[PDB]
Amino acid sequence: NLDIIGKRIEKIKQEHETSWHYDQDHPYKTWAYHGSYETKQTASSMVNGVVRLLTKPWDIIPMVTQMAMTFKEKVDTRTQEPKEGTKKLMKITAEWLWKELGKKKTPRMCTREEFTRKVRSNAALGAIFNKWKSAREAVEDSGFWELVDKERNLHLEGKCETCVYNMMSRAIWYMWLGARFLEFEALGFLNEDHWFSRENSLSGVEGEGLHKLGYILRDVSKKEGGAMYADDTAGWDTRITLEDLKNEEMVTNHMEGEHKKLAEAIFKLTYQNKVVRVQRPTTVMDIISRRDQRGSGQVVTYGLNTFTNMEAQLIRQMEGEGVFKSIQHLTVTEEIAVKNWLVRVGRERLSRMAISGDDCVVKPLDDRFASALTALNDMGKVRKDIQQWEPSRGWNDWTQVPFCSHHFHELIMKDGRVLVVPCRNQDELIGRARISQGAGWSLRETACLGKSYAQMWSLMYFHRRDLRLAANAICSAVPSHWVPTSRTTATHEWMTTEDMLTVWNRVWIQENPWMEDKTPVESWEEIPYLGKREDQWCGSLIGLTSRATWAKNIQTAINQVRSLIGNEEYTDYMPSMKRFRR
Ligand SMILES: CC(C)N1CCN(C(=O)c2cccs2)CC1
Ligand SMILES: [Zn+2]
Ligand SMILES: [Zn+2]
Repeated sequence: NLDIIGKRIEKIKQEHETSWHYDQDHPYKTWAYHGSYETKQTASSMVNGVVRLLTKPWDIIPMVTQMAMTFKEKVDTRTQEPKEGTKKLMKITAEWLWKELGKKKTPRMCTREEFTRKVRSNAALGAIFNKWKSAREAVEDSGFWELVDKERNLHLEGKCETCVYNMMSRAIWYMWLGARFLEFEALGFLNEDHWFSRENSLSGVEGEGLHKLGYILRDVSKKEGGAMYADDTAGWDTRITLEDLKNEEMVTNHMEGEHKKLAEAIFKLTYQNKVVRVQRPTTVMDIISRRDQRGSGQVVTYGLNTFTNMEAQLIRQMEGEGVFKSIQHLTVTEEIAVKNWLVRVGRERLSRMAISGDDCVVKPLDDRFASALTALNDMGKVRKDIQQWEPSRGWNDWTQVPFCSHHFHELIMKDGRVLVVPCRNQDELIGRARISQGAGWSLRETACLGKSYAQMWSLMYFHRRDLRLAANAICSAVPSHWVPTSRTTATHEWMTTEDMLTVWNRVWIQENPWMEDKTPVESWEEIPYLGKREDQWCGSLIGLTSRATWAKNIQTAINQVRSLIGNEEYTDYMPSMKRFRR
């Protein structure tokens, strides 16, 4: 408690000495409350006019139009201390998992230089506005780095002054850039050096890409075993226990010198003790604390989520195989059994899973996994939308399994080669492309974001008739040489001015380890679609009058957008499709 957070608390109290008040009508039960002070402020979602003008039939589909309009009772919940047997299973598994992840990797500090280049090419390192305008500016001013230095020497003493969270099934905890640097310095290696790559972690998919995920699920399906299980957790970040945060901190056991102490301080002072400021309309800024739950940068959150999910799913697999009998208490011979299971089959059991942060697919040895619920419930990883003790409903066909908001189709090319393609409800794809984030967008920037969506569709969703047509229309309506843009940056091969057929060939043929025959595709007409009925099942408008008029008259929509943008160099991409090729 207050010895570790007090300094952070004391500092904030004094910047607002003409405001501090210990409110007695504060809503917090599970968060420790400290005080309040005076503020007054709030960013909603704008429509992309380039995409909307070129998707007119969807103007009357509520699933699309409703996406552009507009539970904090979950962050104010408490997770119970796991039983002693559960805690022993987690500590043993965590120790073993960090060793396996560390066998072919070296922990190392990330640098000012690496951090500087990141901010100058835009990731989403959730920072704040205020002393400097953007992150871009703060990074060149050596004053900033003196601020960073002061804090860094404080962390080496085992104390913290400025590492405070700012709140805003989505609650996002922004920190000041300096605190984000110190997090990146100590823990950025997990992401930067690909600790959760499939090659290194066996369960992970970090850096894999939406064109690989389907092939990976199909490889899991080839394993002997039962159904494929894909149970979502109800609010994963809110169910991270102090026991989880301590098993995550054991990565420091693999570190040395300065790095080890710097990483130790992030875990001790910012993760296992937290200070947060929250808006409240009744507008006072509330200063609250708690030890548990997930609040890190979104990128470190991804890696530690993947780690703890890998651990939880190996333990659920142990329970199904009867490796331990009760969570209440692990016997001595049960520890040697768990240890020997990990040594003997640990890597094989990791290869049975695909895990992306809080999202998982598991193909266990058999269906006893379905009713192996005691450790999973006791770790606080309670399944979403099923009763606590009801057995999991698994999937018999890898093509129906949900993963990373997608399902995957097996699609045979006219030449016999096999594509495993990503897919989701087409209303969701069109509805997202029609939305832009933030304000001050020029017409050119709006057009370049439309082009980014269009190129993603050509590359990932070419097999959907409506998206290949709309992608070609958007790429025809935006000047040929204008560069696709985005304000936050799965591998993004569509972010390029290269010809999309050349990128398709590189991604689906040349670089595709599941494709033996490397014969390049010479035209878009070689590249197949889903069956017509499968396309409709996944949300296609083919066979509607609205869609037929849209397709037939597409050049008129293209010309509307070209007239708005003005006299620029445009390419006609519609003759890449059979029906427009005269
Ligand atoms: C059974 C149902 C899915 N329909 C089959 C016939 N049909 C077409 O042939 C096409 C029209 C426009 C492009 S393809 C529309 C869809
Ligand atoms: Zn700090
Ligand atoms: Zn589909």
